[PDB]
Amino acid sequence: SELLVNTKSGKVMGTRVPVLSSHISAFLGIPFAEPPVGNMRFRRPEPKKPWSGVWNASTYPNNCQQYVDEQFPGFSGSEMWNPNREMSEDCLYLNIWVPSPRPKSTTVMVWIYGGGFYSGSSTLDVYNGKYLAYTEEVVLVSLSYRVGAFGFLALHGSQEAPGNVGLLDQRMALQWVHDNIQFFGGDPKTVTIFGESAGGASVGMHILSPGSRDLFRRAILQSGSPNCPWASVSVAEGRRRAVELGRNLNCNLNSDEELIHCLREKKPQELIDVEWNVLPFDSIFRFSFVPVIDGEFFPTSLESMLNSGNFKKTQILLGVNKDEGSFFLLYGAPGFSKDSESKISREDFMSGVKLSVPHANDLGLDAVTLQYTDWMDDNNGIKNRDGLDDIVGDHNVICPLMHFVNKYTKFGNGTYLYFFNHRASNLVWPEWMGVIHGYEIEFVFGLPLVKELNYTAEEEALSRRIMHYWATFAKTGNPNEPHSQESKWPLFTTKEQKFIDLNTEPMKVHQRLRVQMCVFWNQFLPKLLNAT
Amino acid sequence: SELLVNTKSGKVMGTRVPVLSSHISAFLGIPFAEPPVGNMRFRRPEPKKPWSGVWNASTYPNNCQQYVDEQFPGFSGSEMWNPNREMSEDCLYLNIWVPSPRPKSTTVMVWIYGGGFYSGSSTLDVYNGKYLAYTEEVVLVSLSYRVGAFGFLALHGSQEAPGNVGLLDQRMALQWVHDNIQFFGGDPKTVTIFGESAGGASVGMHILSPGSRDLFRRAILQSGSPNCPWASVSVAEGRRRAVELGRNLNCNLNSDEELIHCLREKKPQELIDVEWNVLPFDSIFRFSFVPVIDGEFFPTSLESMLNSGNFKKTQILLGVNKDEGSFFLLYGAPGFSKDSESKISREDFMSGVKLSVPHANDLGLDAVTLQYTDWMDDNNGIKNRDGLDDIVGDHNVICPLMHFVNKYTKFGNGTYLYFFNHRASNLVWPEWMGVIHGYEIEFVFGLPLVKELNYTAEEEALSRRIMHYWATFAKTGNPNEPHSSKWPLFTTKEQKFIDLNTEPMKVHQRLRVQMCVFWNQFLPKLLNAT
Ligand SMILES: COc1cc(CNC(=O)Cc2cn(CCNc3c4ccccc4nc4cc(Cl)ccc34)nn2)ccc1O
Ligand SMILES: COc1cc(CNC(=O)Cc2cn(CCNc3c4ccccc4nc4cc(Cl)ccc34)nn2)ccc1O
Ligand SMILES: *[C@@H]1O[C@H](CO)[C@@H](O)[C@H](O)[C@H]1NC(C)=O
Ligand SMILES: *[C@@H]1O[C@H](CO)[C@@H](O)[C@H](O)[C@H]1NC(C)=O
Ligand SMILES: *[C@@H]1O[C@H](CO)[C@@H](O)[C@H](O)[C@H]1NC(C)=O
Ligand SMILES: *[C@@H]1O[C@H](CO)[C@@H](O)[C@H](O)[C@H]1NC(C)=O
Ligand SMILES: *[C@@H]1O[C@H](CO)[C@@H](O)[C@H](O)[C@H]1NC(C)=O
Ligand SMILES: *[C@@H]1O[C@H](CO)[C@@H](O)[C@H](O)[C@H]1NC(C)=O
Ligand SMILES: [Cl-]
Ligand SMILES: [Cl-]
Ligand SMILES: [Cl-]
Ligand SMILES: [Cl-]
Ligand SMILES: [Cl-]
Repeated sequence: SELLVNTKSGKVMGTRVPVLSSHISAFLGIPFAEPPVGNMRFRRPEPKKPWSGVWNASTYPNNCQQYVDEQFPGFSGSEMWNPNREMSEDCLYLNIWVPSPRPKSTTVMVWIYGGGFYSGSSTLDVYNGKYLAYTEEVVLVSLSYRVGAFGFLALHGSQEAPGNVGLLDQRMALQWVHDNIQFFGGDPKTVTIFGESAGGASVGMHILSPGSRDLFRRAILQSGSPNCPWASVSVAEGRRRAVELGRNLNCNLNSDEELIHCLREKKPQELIDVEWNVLPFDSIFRFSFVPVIDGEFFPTSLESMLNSGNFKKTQILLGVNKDEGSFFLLYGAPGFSKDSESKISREDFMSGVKLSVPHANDLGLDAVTLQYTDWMDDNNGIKNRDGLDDIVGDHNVICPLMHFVNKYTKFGNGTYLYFFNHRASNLVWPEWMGVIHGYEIEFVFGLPLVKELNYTAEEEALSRRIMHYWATFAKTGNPNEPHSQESKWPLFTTKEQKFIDLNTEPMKVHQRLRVQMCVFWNQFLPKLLNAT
Repeated sequence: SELLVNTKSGKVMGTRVPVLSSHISAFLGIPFAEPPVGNMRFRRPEPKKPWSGVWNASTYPNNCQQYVDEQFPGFSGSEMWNPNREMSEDCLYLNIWVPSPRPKSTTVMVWIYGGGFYSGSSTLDVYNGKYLAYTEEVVLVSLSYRVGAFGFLALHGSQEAPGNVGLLDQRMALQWVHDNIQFFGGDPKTVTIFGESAGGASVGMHILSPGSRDLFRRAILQSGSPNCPWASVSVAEGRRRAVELGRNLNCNLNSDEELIHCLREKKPQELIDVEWNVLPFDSIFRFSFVPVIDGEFFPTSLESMLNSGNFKKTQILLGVNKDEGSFFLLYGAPGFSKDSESKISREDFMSGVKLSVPHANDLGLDAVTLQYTDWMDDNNGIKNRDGLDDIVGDHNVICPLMHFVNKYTKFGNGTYLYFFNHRASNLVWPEWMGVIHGYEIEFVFGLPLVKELNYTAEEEALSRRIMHYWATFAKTGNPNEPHSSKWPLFTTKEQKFIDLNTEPMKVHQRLRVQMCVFWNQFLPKLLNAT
């Protein structure tokens, strides 16, 4: 039976799903861990105990408990990122799309969703794996992991709330794929992990973490890298935020045990309602409960691991979007609105700079301002708007990724870098937001192939070449088919630093992605902030 | 009669000189101070005592004692700035060119030479006042002042070597003009002082100093301003350099009196031979003996005077050249040569910014480097060279002047700002040096009007335009003649300036505003913080 699969934890029964006038098999909502509920809240995950009978894997699972965005009620542009299933702490499930007929031993791709480590679901429409699995003949897995305080409350020293347990959730799903994907026609020796934003940082963190390295072959990182300023905190700061969470909930704070015991008695929504109150500053692109540099999942500082070559040496493919910052300014900074051009006054520019670089002293804010201000034309609201957009995306996404790219390439086995800069013809968000954080995902997952969604024919072709780059890289470590007639995406090298644009035009090769601003963010500003 | 003038100090006899197929009167080498020689070395100047008989004013005077540039022997481009008369400590003289026939009561312009406060002569070819006096019908005076240690050795608290005596030489010549120019056909109520480089800084210093302000009407500043980083030192640093000069010469250092007595025994060239040894850093565009912020000539810090409005409120006309830095790199920085395009390696670029900003810490040098480096093309030797050129000129001339112009305009009565960016067609220096520090002077003084010097016809028209702007401003406080395109007032809000070149005038705003925010606001804050 094509839909009946016996795994090491028991039998599962999938469902036959239509795709683009054909069909493939889907195994939805397979458990990979014990429910992390009750006295297991904040604890490392435990493997799912084997079950008798047949697991009905015909429907999507629950989503993990998380903040729900109600900024634009009814608006598809925001609501499509919210949970579309019931939320529950019982949420550690994965989904598998398998070509039909079942392949013998084919390439596997495992998707890790983003969402700032505080939101995200495996079940969103834009993460539907059926188009990529069918078009490129890959076995596509999407995992899940605890987000927010449930996944990343860190009281270092405690074994009840150690921190990083959402990362351990991801690892346990990777271990399940390693142990079971052969029963679905996948090769556990050819697993590519890919993810976007926090999922892209996560992918980088598994490259670094010794306990993860042997559970995958190579990696794709989209608009995120492990060294991003929002993607981790120190053990001291994670302790600070966890204690502040208890303080917001009238918890006994005398010891880790009773603080944890207090927090385990609260309903999930009680923690979520105060989650944002524990941040140290008014800020944008900052999130309360994130991975912690603990000495276990990460043996030393990320920078020292990067400098020494202490990471998995393989092939990577990674990149960024042109306007990573716009969504964060819309939600968090003065003068921005989705129903206007959002021309930014000089006063609102100054406010946004402080929100964008909250850890900076006054000298550091001056440096950022001078670097991004045209003093011949300082009251230009369009230049002010775009300058802030660039500040947010450069500081938080692009320049951290370029730092990772350059350190990794010194030891890795092949780097391919992209710059996604296509604005979708059917975008529901205003034109000033440009090429938004997250809006390459629908191209990676082949949604433009669905004629009902009203993408252009050029956008379908773009989606198809991106899916084929991604999958060919997954299968071989090279996005290019050698001996093909197509334009070749060149290796990124330390010396020449090449990358391509991804858009609907013929390929352009460039060098030194945003090198000028990234010298500022990666070398000058940190030296300034460390001055005294 | 026309050439025989009785002044308050005695009779002077000038000479009839040819100018452009005509003639005017020249009175050369008139003394305005007692010779500051012997025990008067380093002291404030004293008025020249009256003489009987007729002072022969037919010949240029001696030049003050100074370092002589021998980098390019026989090269006219460097030797034209060196002394062209015998050097002597007996050098406090001035020169006057008077239209013929003698006007009744006309506008006076007084030239103050530059040269880093360590060199300069009133007698150079490019300062010949006859073309400007004749063409614009003004009385043209050039003064002189002691340079180097002789003018600016500063041992504050001593009255024997107090500092700033070179500035007091300038003021005494202005006092002499105030008292006597009426006998030469000049109006002492309509005196414009103007100078370039250190002379431009000097002009600004006389605007600030209460003891100078009543001795002139208006001012012109060319490629220099009083707040320039090279233009003054603190009394502590001045004292340190004076003590180090004595140390270099095996002087007794126990007391001011003993040090000064030692330094007064040395021959002039003995002091000049060690002058540069007292600088605290390897550097370019830094000079050993310069004005001191003493509490007397300058009542408080320059910045506080500028902020409070404690200065002379009048009209000013001022500006800069496109490539102020190139001359200093040629003489002082690795990789530059007069005989090549001087493409600058990355290594020599780093050495250059260190020499250019000697007071900066490592973080400050990084900031300057980031501000001027194209990291898409960092091994471009042309971009590295031009970046270093901009650094030197922006830091040392352009941005200090813009800080001055913005502060002055808040209280003053009229500001006119120019940007001189014409490369002379007969320039003797290589192309990479561009529009060099000092090379607007020949246009201000009308040398393009001289056929044998082989300027183009367009360059003669430019010089005539510049001479008329300068003199009309001197006469009225406004460079424009009330009838025709206008040079607009620089205002705090609109910040307009004009280019000066052979092309029709264009108005711009915010001269090098991006780099001057860096030099005037961010870098000072960075260095004060780190
Ligand atoms: C600043 O401090 C505080 C902050 C808050 C509240 N902040 C906020 O909600 C910011 C926010 C976060 N998301 C997450 C929604 N999904 C996503 C995306 C998810 C994953 C990956 C890419 C995504 N790309 C999106 C692009 C657009 Cl265009 C819209 C939504 C996107 N939506 N908005 C409350 C209180 C505070 O004190
Ligand atoms: C910090 O200490 C140091 C500082 C420096 C940096 N100062 C120096 O270059 C000064 C200098 C002066 N002359 C001889 C002066 N004639 C002049 C000028 C005179 C007055 C006004 C403008 C002049 N425009 C000239 C242009 C050219 Cl092209 C050639 C000579 C010019 N030659 N050099 C170098 C080394 C150091 O150690
Ligand atoms: C599995 O669940 C699906 C979805 O409701 C249902 O249609 C199907 O009958 C179930 N299979 C069983 C009960 O064997
Ligand atoms: C990857 O490693 C193999 C094995 O040593 C080597 O032959 C190849 O050159 C490497 N490729 C890159 C791009 O480093
Ligand atoms: C897609 O375009 C069709 C044809 O114009 C239109 O009827 C439909 O409403 C569009 N669908 C969406 C989801 O925009
Ligand atoms: C003034 O000096 C010049 C040369 O030094 C001389 O020719 C002239 O006759 C002198 N005038 C006198 C001595 O009256
Ligand atoms: C100069 O001062 C006069 C007299 O007070 C005044 O009328 C005029 O506005 C001033 N001009 C400028 C440019 O400030
Ligand atoms: C000026 O031009 C004349 C005439 O062509 C020429 O003889 C002379 O050499 C030139 N002078 C200089 C100083 O170049
Ligand atoms: Cl479909
Ligand atoms: Cl390489
Ligand atoms: Cl002549
Ligand atoms: Cl040039
Ligand atoms: Cl004004």
